[PDB]
Amino acid sequence: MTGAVCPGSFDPVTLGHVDIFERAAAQFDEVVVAILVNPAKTGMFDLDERIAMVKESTTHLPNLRVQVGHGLVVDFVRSCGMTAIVKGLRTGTDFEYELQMAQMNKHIAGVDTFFVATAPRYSFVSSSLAKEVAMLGGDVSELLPEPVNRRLRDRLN
Amino acid sequence: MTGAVCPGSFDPVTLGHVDIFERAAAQFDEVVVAILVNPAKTGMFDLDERIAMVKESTTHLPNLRVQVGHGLVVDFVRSCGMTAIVKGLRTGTDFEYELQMAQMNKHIAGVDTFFVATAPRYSFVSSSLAKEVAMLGGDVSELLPEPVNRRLRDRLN
Amino acid sequence: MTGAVCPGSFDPVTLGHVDIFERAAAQFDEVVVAILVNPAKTGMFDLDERIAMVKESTTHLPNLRVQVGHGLVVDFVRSCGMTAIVKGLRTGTDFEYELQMAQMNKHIAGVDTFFVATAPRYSFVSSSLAKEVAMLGGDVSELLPEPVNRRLRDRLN
Amino acid sequence: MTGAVCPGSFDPVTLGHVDIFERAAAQFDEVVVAILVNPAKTGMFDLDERIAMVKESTTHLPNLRVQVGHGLVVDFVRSCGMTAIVKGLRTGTDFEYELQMAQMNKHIAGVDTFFVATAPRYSFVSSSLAKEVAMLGGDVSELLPEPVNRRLRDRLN
Amino acid sequence: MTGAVCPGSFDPVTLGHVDIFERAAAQFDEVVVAILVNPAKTGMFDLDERIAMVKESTTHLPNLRVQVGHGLVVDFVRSCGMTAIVKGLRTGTDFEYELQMAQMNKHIAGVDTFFVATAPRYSFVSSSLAKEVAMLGGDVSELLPEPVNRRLRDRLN
Amino acid sequence: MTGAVCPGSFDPVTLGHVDIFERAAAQFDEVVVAILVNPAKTGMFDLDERIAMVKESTTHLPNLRVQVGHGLVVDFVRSCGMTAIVKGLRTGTDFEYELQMAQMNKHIAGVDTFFVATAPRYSFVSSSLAKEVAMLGGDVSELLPEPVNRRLRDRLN
Repeated sequence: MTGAVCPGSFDPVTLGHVDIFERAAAQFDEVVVAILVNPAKTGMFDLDERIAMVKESTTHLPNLRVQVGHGLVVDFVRSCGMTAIVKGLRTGTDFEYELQMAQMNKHIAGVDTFFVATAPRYSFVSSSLAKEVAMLGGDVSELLPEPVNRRLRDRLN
Repeated sequence: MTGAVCPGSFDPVTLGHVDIFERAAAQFDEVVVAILVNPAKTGMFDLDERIAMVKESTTHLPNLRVQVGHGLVVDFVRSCGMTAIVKGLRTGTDFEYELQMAQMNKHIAGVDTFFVATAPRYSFVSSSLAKEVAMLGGDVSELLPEPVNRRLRDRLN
Repeated sequence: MTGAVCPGSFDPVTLGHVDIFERAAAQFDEVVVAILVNPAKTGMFDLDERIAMVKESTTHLPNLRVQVGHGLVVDFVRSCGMTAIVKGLRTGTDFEYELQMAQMNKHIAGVDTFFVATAPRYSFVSSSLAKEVAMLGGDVSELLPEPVNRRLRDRLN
Repeated sequence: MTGAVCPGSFDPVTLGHVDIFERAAAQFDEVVVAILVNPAKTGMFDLDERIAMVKESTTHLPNLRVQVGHGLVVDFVRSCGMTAIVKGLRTGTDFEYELQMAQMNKHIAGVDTFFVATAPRYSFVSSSLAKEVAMLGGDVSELLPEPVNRRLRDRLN
Repeated sequence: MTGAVCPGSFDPVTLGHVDIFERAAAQFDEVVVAILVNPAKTGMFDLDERIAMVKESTTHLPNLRVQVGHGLVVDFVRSCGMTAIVKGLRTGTDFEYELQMAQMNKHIAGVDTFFVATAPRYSFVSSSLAKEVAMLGGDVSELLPEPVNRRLRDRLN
Repeated sequence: MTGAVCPGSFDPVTLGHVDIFERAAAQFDEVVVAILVNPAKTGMFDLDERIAMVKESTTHLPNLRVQVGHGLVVDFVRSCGMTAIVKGLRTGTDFEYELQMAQMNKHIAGVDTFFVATAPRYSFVSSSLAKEVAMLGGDVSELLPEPVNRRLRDRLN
């Protein structure tokens, strides 16, 4: 009956993301994780890998499903039969830009956006910083799900 | 099944508040508006009046109910059988303090807080500023529900 | 006697921009809209089109003129015989960077910068977001002047 | 023809304030400094003293006048025959609250608010902090006009 | 040779404070915790209790000492023979005000202020919020040192 | 015994940077300025020039040394035998991103980051803005050390 979409590029999914997925799943009947296609083909992990990593990291959430997103997030949301987006806040989130998009999204499609602060212990990880630190030899394994750590280790090896 | 609490002093409720109530009511099975008791007895409208104003302003939301809150918001939330708080963001919201409380609330009770930006047209009204402007002769009637405007006019007359 | 410059790339001009033009025109004897040349040739609309769109959108402001800007904004301002820049604030404005530039501009040329918040209804449109939403099929026509909507429709068709 | 109001409590006026007065005076035909009456009678300097200090500190600005303000700033502004307020930004300014008031002021009276960053050297002085530091023995004389320093010294002696 | 002062009211000291004390103690030869006297006599714990709680919570830091502060922080710092203040940042810190004071402190006494972010797990506790939550029955014992928890329990009992 | 690292690209070093170097040098036994290698080869000044400019600008600080940094800042810091990073704050600093990195750096290496506000007069210069203004003909010589001004003049001539 109720449903939320959690959109992002998830390249790769972090435990900050999983924290938000868990909170959405506890508060909405259904959650869809929408993985957005990388535009100018510039990510670390390809689409199939990103899907697998999210799936493997959310087996404990039976009301959550993973789908590839295309086009405007709001079009995806309304195609899911939902009218809510749930987005996490962390240290370094461009909140003003998130607010601009939220207001635009409301304006064009009537879709609401609910923001929720990620757990403090996961509040400083982002996909980009995690990748950059890992590529330079740093240990971010406590900030990422094990399905991601396995793949990250493989690529770096 | 799902439920959110919208806590505040609502002295008086504004159309910014009503906007948030509407969005919560559209996304959760049940919404409880929790009116917090004024501590050192310093408000404009007494408790009965604040309750009436919220009730009269939300007759179009059948899954919403109004209750007086006492003690920690999280205790109230869990007594409602819920684990979510929904709070609006407007211009002038002390967001950093809201974030601090959200993290504390999560820590002590496991209760999640979802923030949602109020509609732009209602983004600059707050109970305090509305009262201050009205007391000095300014017209804020477009920013408040008619049940509030009626009472505000009476008190000022 | 008094004069302000409103600089930007205006690719394309939005109703947020027009709101600021109107306020500048009401408060200064003369307003010059300075359209800055796109550096690495990467915009949607070419210079002639951007000029036309601003002109066509400001026919109701007889003390406003449109000019192409080159080089430092402050050099342009002082060449106009003015010493004031007027810039709008919206949701998503990089205000800290605007402040840095304002202080630098004051330092190098003695030119003052006055910031003014755009109307709430136009506070979430930006040229970039408007283009991105339009390219993906979203309706932003309420946020742009009709001379822009006409051209945007043509390019998308 | 053009005119701006610079409202505040000016208890006492600082060189940050004078910087803003100077910029307003350079960009508008007329400037009115509106000294707001202290509500619950809690300031350091009484109204006559605040007026004198502003007057004595602005003798070099012949298009500026000082007046006592009463009621809503916007009512004062429109009574001056103006529709613009000019406010300074410094370190510690509650900008979000200033923005809320600006949007409210626009809404109720159509009055525009222009914000301008104070000079870096005067960006950390405020009336409150200056008083608090002076009362505890600190030298803030470089941050205040000499007419204020004279009076501050007298009161502390 | 090197020395930093950590000033505050510490009513009571939290584990966020202790985190900052630890980092200061690791980076400076000597650290002085300066407990500021409560002005209008409005705290929860009296001076002797606040001193005891800080002392009892920092026995593992032999280069740290606790002293009562009086007057301007910068006067205290320079009386300690130091020229550095170390202050923690947490969620809800009024950073703009901290920056204003830092710039003022530099201006009047040449004293530098170094800010350091508290550990994420302790980033949402503040003395005020901890007291307010405890008074309303909430468990904040994981966020405060045991010497504080002992005293807090006693007062609440 | 105590030591801090001041990392950056310093392309070129500004007086804002030198201000921070001076404060670090006054508060720590040793300071290392770590010049990070430009990734995709895109700077104005090459590595040898950046080193020379920092050296020539810090001859008055005998406890400061300049080194080329490689890899994670925290790896460099710990290789210096230190556990502190000192970073300046100016107008336009992406503080939220600096905070994210600080928390990540603490997490992966136990290294503390101390932030210190640059002097107001140097608070609006950044390497990027200085270069952009200089390339367009503006005079930024008061914001940069003379060793930089000499080289900047040569390149522009």
